[PDB]
Amino acid sequence: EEAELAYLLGELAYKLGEYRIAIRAYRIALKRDPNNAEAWYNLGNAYYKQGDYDEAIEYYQKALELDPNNAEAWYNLGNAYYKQGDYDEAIEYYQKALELDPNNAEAKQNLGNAKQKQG
Amino acid sequence: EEAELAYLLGELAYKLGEYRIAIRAYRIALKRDPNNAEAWYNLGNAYYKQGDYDEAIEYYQKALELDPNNAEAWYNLGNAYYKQGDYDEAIEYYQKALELDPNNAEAKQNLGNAKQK
Amino acid sequence: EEAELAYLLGELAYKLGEYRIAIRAYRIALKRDPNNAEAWYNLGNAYYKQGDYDEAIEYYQKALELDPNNAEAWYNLGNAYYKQGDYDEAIEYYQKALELDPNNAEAKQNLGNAKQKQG
Repeated sequence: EEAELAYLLGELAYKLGEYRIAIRAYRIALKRDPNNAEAWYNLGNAYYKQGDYDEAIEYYQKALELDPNNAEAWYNLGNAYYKQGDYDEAIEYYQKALELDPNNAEAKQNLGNAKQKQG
Repeated sequence: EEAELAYLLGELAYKLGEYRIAIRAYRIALKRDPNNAEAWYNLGNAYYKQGDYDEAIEYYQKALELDPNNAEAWYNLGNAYYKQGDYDEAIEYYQKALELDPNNAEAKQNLGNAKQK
Repeated sequence: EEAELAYLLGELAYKLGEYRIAIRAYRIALKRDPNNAEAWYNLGNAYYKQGDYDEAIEYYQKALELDPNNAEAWYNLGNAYYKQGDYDEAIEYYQKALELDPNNAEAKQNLGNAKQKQG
């Protein structure tokens, strides 16, 4: 229904790089369905893509409280910490991402980058 | 009104090559308005664009039950059969398309291709 | 809520050059929220982009009754009259546009074009 339409609009907007429109659409989705883990996750991505890492972190966290079994969320949480030079936290979350999804090449590369920093 | 929004979102998604999103949106439109022939037709196109010809066929057929006088639907039904090498069926539907719309070149070209196979 | 969704869809469609979809979406938005000046304005732009200048004019006019302090709207109203050869009206609205936004060099150029077309 309308929340699903809002969600689809946000995804479409996101995929086309219209992050402000994605955010406004995901907000409508979340107003209607506040416990939608995937909407929080995607709102997080939209903020991430705009360089707003603190907001991304907050919404990734919210998504993971609702659904901790989202490997990609753990991974992006890692990235957002990495981009702020919080290498400890990035390492913790990349590792959690890999515990859930050992095949995430990207998380493995970034884990390695983060481990090499820190020092 | 919600059905129209769903439909517009599906068209937008389709036009931009986001077929999965188009399908999900058109399904919401059809849930609200199951007699919308153009939504069935477009759902068909979205599946066609993804290479899922059997599904495309099913939805083209549904669209044509609702609007049998719609030459473009007959034409796309033809194409979907053609892409699966069902040349007999493609010929029947291209011909039906042309019986309704003697112009539209494309169905005429494809009819010729199919007949040659 | 539905009005906002319709509006977001219209914006998204507009930004991507899908003007027919934008028009249909903005119509739904305005049906739900007829006092949205920015929706009237954008419906106007969508019709303008399609070459439907009489419709553009109608919706610009509506937008400006609701928000007269929108300089860019006065300017586009001017353009739409210009494209139909209503040079008097184009001149009046370009002038109004400049009274509100003296830095609109485009409106100044077009004002000059219109003044020339009419002798």
